[PDB]
Amino acid sequence: MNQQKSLTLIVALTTSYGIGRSNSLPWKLKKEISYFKRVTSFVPTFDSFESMNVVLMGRKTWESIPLQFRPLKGRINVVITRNESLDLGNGIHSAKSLDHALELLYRTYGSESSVQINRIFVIGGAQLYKAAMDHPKLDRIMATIIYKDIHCDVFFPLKFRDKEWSSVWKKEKHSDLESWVGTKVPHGKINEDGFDYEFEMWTRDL
Ligand SMILES: NC(=O)C1=CN([C@@H]2O[C@H](COP(=O)(O)OP(=O)(O)OC[C@H]3O[C@@H](n4cnc5c(N)ncnc54)[C@H](OP(=O)(O)O)[C@@H]3O)[C@@H](O)[C@H]2O)C=CC1
Ligand SMILES: CN(Cc1coc2nc(N)nc(N)c12)c1ccc(C(=O)N[C@@H](CCC(=O)O)C(=O)O)cc1
Repeated sequence: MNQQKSLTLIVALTTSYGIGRSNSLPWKLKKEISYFKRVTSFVPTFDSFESMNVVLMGRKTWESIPLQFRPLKGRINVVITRNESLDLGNGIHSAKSLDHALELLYRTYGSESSVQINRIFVIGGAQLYKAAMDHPKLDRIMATIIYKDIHCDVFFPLKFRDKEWSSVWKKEKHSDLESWVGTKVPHGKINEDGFDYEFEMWTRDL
């Protein structure tokens, strides 16, 4: 009872691995955020009945979610926090680490629940990305790449797209991405108020 399913990571990072700035998102990518929403909510219709996805985030990302958009709707949220004094949420779990999170869900959401889980996502930030990257169940990176050098204070832990990791991490066909995400997605670059971006799916053999 601990690790059964895979772990998917999802990020928006610039060519230089910058993922944030001043504990915040230094860019307004409203359709980028719809991809996000889209991706993280998607459950196959036949399963659309009992099944839900799980979004894992570090304490800081949680604070970065507008009160308006918290918890993420249609998804099980789990905030990773050691410094859990008292989390504040009506069915918004608090795990002390990534594997603890994973046995809480497995514990709290099994056969005896009218609520199941399909997919689990690590939706950030930096430190949580780090531990996701070392976890033996992480095999897929749903990354959005912005072709703009935006000054970021926090960087993505592993340079997964670079040549040094090019024997592990492979970028899948646009086809594979869409199928996985179940719905069609923009191919090529998407310009949205200044930044040039694009969607990619990286996969690794566990
Ligand atoms: N591009 C993107 O998709 C995203 C970018 N970001 C950016 O990342 C930055 C925040 O990064 P980061 O500072 O790392 O924040 P995180 O959101 O990862 O918060 C880290 C905090 O969360 C808890 N935590 C995280 N990992 C662990 C672990 N392995 N064990 C225990 N507790 C853990 C701890 O909380 P405690 O203090 O309780 O120990 C730790 O201080 C901001 O710039 C944010 O905007 C964030 C999300 C998505
Ligand atoms: C800081 N993070 C991470 C984040 C933003 O964009 C990303 N894009 C990717 N690819 N991965 C990520 N992890 C993120 C987030 C911040 C806010 C929301 C958020 O509010 N989404 C709400 C808001 C709804 C809306 O704005 O439309 C939702 O319901 O999905 C999500 C993530």
